[PDB]
Amino acid sequence: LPNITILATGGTIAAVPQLKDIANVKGEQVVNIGSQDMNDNVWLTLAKKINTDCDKTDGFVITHGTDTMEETAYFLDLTVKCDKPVVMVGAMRPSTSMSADGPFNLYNAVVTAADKASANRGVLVVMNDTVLDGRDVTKTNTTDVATFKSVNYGPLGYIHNGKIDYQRTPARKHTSDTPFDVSKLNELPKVGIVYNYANASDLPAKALVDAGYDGIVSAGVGNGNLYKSVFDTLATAAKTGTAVVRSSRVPTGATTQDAEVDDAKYGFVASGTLNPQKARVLLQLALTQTKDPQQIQQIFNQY
Amino acid sequence: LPNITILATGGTIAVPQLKDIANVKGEQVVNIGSQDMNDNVWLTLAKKINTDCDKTDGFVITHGTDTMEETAYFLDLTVKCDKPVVMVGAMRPSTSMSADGPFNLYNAVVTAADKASANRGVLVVMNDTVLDGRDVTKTNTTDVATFKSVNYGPLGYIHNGKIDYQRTPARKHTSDTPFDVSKLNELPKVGIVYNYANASDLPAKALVDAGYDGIVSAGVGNGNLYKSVFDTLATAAKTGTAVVRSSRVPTGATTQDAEVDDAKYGFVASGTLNPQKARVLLQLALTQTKDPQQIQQIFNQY
Amino acid sequence: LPNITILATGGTIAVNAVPQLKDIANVKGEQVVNIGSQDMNDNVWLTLAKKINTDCDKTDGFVITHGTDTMEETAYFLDLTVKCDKPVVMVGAMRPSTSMSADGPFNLYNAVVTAADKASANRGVLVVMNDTVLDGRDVTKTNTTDVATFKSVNYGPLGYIHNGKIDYQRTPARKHTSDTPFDVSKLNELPKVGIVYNYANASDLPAKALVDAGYDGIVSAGVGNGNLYKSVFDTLATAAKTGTAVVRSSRVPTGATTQDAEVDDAKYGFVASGTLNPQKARVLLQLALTQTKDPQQIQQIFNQY
Amino acid sequence: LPNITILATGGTIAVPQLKDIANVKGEQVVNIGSQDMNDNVWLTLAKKINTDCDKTDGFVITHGTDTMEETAYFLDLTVKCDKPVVMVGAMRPSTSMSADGPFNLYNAVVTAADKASANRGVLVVMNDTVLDGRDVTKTNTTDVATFKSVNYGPLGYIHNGKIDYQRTPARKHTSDTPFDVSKLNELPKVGIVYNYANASDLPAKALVDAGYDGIVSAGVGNGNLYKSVFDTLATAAKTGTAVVRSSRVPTGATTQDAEVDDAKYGFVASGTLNPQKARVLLQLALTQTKDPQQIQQIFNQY
Ligand SMILES: [Zn+2]
Ligand SMILES: [Zn+2]
Ligand SMILES: [Zn+2]
Ligand SMILES: [Zn+2]
Repeated sequence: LPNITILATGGTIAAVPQLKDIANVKGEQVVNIGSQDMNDNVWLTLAKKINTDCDKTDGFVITHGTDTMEETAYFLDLTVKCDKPVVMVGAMRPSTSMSADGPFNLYNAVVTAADKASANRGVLVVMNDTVLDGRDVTKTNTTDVATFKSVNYGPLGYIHNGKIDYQRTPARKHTSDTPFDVSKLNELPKVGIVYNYANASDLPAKALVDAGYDGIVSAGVGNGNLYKSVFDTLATAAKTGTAVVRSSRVPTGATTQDAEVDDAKYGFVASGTLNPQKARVLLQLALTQTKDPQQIQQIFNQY
Repeated sequence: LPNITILATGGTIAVPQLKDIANVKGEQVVNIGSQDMNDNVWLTLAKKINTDCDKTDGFVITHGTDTMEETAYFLDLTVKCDKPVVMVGAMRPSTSMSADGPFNLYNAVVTAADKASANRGVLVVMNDTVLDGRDVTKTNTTDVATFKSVNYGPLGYIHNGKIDYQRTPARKHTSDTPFDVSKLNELPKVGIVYNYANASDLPAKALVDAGYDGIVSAGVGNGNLYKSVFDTLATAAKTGTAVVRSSRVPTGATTQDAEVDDAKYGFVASGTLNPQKARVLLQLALTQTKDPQQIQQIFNQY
Repeated sequence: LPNITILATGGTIAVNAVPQLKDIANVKGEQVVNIGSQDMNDNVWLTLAKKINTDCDKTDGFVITHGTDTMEETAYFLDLTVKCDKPVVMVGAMRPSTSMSADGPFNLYNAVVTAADKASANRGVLVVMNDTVLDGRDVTKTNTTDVATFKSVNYGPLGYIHNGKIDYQRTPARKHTSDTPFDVSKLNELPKVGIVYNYANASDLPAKALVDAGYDGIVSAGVGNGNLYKSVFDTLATAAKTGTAVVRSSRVPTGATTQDAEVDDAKYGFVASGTLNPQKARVLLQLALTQTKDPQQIQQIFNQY
Repeated sequence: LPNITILATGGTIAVPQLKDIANVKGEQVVNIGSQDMNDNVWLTLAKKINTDCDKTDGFVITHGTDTMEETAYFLDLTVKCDKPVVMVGAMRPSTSMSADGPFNLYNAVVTAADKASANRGVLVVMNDTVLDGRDVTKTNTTDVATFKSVNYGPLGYIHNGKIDYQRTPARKHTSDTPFDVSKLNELPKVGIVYNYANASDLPAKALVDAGYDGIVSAGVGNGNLYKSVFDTLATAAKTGTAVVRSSRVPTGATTQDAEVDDAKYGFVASGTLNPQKARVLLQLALTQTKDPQQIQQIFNQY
């Protein structure tokens, strides 16, 4: 039986006797916070730990709060260099609740980490009998146990009675096939998100600029459009070094280049299918290699 | 045939079959892209509709898709006209191949002309579907089918100029609301902050220092808040700023008694209202009251 | 606390099993029949509607535990035939009760929460699954294994349930329960209505087999907008002119089969099913056939219920 | 510019901008509405494409939407041309307002003319989306957005004439299948039966008595069968009829080790293939073997 390390970032999500049949599980408490307080330090802590301990286990499961699991999933998808499977898992209902989803979520997550088929597929989020790539996976509902989906290109496979049927694999480069390497970073570049809406104030953007933020993600309207005020600030900020990425508050679909913004004229980067919090993850990492907008755009076209 | 007024806010989205279903008169109220939509367009639109209500049998409003869902909820809360008021746009240029503009406008005029459309609140008509202004949101960046009522579904479908209504909104709207923008020249200042991992409290701090009357939080999950943002909004609520917890999550309610103690902090949960929607209601509420319980009552009724 | 009856048609998706039940209602369980919902049939339907209608004044609301496979069929039948305006709520489990993270227990709690809520009255028969309150007419099973499978795929849910409280925001427009003229109280049998599938090169033999057996009605799971393959059309067009009511529905999972489509329904006396999928079309067709054989009346019924 | 051949199987769905992306030659193979699609059109199409393969750089097949998902998967299993072959249709009449056909065709020609589109099997391009011929199904009755890959999602999206491909299907297709129809005049006879409450066994018994080679069951839930239909189909299996359990449920798989002991009765489970798609593979499998276990392996692979 394979040896699987369980990395915990909060409390239990489940106690699950059926684990014995699949793997020799070992547990470690890495940090203990709710996922709404996730932060850079924990991301570095996690990636370094998976990367260093990679030869010591047959694979990792990370228990994590569902609220920002999509962010941590994508961060590890760009920075883990361990070829073995790294699977993330949460629960939408308390462990003590009726019909708690945790126990079977943790079981199915271990099934995935123990399956040789899951290697070289990137960081995975396993939820509601579904194997999801860390890039496209997002939380779509505030309460539904089925909440995690890949709303653009879909899941990688499904789990029925302990066996995964794999039928898709993502084209974007992940994990050991990416240039990012955080093993020697104690700090990620400062990147913030600003929302767009009718009559949107430019003060949130002006504040991140006056703080010297390395980059700013715009949660645009429609295909990455910006409210006039916010537009002007970010355009000024771009001309003085600040990287700005046009994402969208719209939950599915890409923010494309050659849309309604002349990104070349202003030095802006389009985020494609990466939603704002995910666009932030790539921009942070991108800023560890380059400040140049055309090169940041190439990166957003590749990862 | 019914008389329908079209009020254009753009932006052209040429359709001769209109004259088969209605007598059409057009007016240009303003001329902007909807990404620059703002409080004054909203006030002009509401007052134009209310003032001209009895001069016509229904309204169609052509409008950029980007903020259509915002304008629709506002009109739905402030229009005092019990004739149909139907919003419509296009996802493709009118000059584009297979432009949705023509048929979208045709179906919009059908809906405004259907007497079964009255008393349904302000409507959005896109991709052969009638959608209530409260739940309707733009779910995709480029798809013609982008507009969906992602929590409670559409009100009706249009086929060959016929609407089969099978649903009606339970929330009170239009003339059943206490908001009367008739004598207003500006709306309470309300901004939106995003939550995410490591989120800076600077964007919230800036709105506070500017004396904003309300802040809506695009929270994570069931309206949860990153620590920095939580600390600043909690202070803001104690020194008079109204704060509403919504969620960046595209579907589902931010519920009271969730993971946050709204009574303790003086917060209001938005329910199924997404952040830009919850901003609309919070503005109009801040014209009636500043007390968190009354605003919450409002967010429970409209 | 409200008195709520649980009527079982199969048995245990999870009262000692779910103790929290005690906090919301006074529950009592009756075992009406014991079959798997894939073998559901007319006799069970007649028994349930008769049972619920007779016992209506002896309780404050019914919950029916049911197999998921045909939950959506029984719900619409009860929706058309129950005259008890008290909450009638169906519930199932996509996961075995002995299984890890079984959905049964919380499904049953939420179903009782719905049956006990005074606001659930006058909504017709409900299906309560995955924290969602769905009307018996539009609800359908969308996925073969997901605990989230039950969705109202055309007009959406009626309300959602969070921490034992329901937020209703919608109510179905089609007449149901006591607003219908269907009365099964004295019926021992239902008109014979079968379903045939359309697909490329489809054989007309299934259709001919129902016609040769004197079937009262045939529902076609057509392609696209209730369209019919050549042979099936030829057969069902003649079936109609002979007195066989035929309803054009569609295999397509969402959307209406519309009148005034590619099919001249008036010419052949076809009826368009609207948003009713084939198995739901059959329900209404059967009931329609207890009142009329006339196509124009049947089309009206399909436009009203 | 690439040479692209458009093969028509029915009327027109509409385009001068084609000239800017490809050299377009058109052939009219048949002319039927796709609801009358049949084994013959399918054989004509496969042979057409396998024979003209070196005569062009890509194929576009204009086709009615009704049975588009069936022809798509048949060609996906039988075409040996590894050049792109893209199928396209329209949900709106070419003469109608906002007809989707023109742009549909434009994007189908873009997809075929893209070198990235090669070696992906047969593709269906509708509503700016590139879908694989196995998983694409028609999900709505009238919506232009109707075609979706309901189990695994699309392969790419089309924006301003460029495809962002981000997925490719696992199952072997085209030249990687053992199916060969170059010399076949007819295909094995497979019917489809529906499951529902109180379901009559008469449809299944008609197919048996005609000595059908195969029967696909549109089952309930996880491929389950009504008592009557079970009995008949268990009987037909023993006497040599290949039966496949599919499901009327529009999403998810019919799995082995479900509520049916498939080995005991000689039944085949169809996985994520819906009934009409199960028929495609069951027919083709029947050109290679009649044995229940061998037919199951084929359903696990293609
Ligand atoms: Zn990935
Ligand atoms: Zn409203
Ligand atoms: Zn009903
Ligand atoms: Zn394929």
